[PDB]
Amino acid sequence: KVFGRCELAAAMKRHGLDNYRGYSLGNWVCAAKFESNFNTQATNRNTDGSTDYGILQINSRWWCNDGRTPGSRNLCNIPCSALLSSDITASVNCAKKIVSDGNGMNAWVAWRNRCKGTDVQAWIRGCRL
Ligand SMILES: [Cl-]
Ligand SMILES: [Cl-]
Ligand SMILES: [Cl-]
Ligand SMILES: [Cl-]
Ligand SMILES: [Cl-]
Ligand SMILES: [Cl-]
Ligand SMILES: [Cl-]
Ligand SMILES: [Cl-]
Ligand SMILES: [Cl-]
Ligand SMILES: [Cl-]
Ligand SMILES: [Cl-]
Ligand SMILES: [Cl-]
Ligand SMILES: [Cl-]
Ligand SMILES: [Cl-]
Ligand SMILES: [Cl-]
Ligand SMILES: [Cl-]
Ligand SMILES: [Cl-]
Ligand SMILES: [Cl-]
Ligand SMILES: [Cl-]
Ligand SMILES: [Cl-]
Ligand SMILES: [Cl-]
Ligand code: NA
Ligand code: NA
Ligand code: NA
Ligand code: NA
Ligand code: NA
Ligand SMILES: [Ru+3]
Ligand SMILES: [Ru+3]
Ligand SMILES: [Ru+3]
Repeated sequence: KVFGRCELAAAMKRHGLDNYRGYSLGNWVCAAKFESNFNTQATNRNTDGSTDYGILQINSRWWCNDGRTPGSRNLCNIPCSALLSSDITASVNCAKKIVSDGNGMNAWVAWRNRCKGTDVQAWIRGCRL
């Protein structure tokens, strides 16, 4: 599923991401925009052999099991394919663990390079939240 911008904002808010670990909703929408273009099915291989999965591009190196990332962790205790669902629940719950690990949203490279320090509220413009 490719979410709309306000559609994704509403789902992220329902799941408690607005201000989670101090990150306003626009930060999360911006991260999803540049990580996956809001496409729940997005997958991208990393040079180390891990893969990033779903709307928030969660990395099998640490967070989910894909069976093909030797030596990796599965700290969200989930198959990576569950992060590709049209239901964002699993991705949000895992993202909450990631953002709580000490480095905040810097875990998301596209957030650091394209969202951090910008007018992220623009990503929720017009949305009835
Ligand atoms: Cl579409
Ligand atoms: Cl659409
Ligand atoms: Cl479309
Ligand atoms: Cl959109
Ligand atoms: Cl719409
Ligand atoms: Cl629209
Ligand atoms: Cl659009
Ligand atoms: Cl459309
Ligand atoms: Cl939209
Ligand atoms: Cl958009
Ligand atoms: Cl757009
Ligand atoms: Cl929308
Ligand atoms: Cl929802
Ligand atoms: Cl909640
Ligand atoms: Cl909340
Ligand atoms: Cl915001
Ligand atoms: Cl892409
Ligand atoms: Cl990740
Ligand atoms: Cl497996
Ligand atoms: Cl593995
Ligand atoms: Cl932080
Ligand atoms: Na919220
Ligand atoms: Na906040
Ligand atoms: Na990522
Ligand atoms: Na893994
Ligand atoms: Na619009
Ligand atoms: Ru469409
Ligand atoms: Ru829309
Ligand atoms: Ru759009």
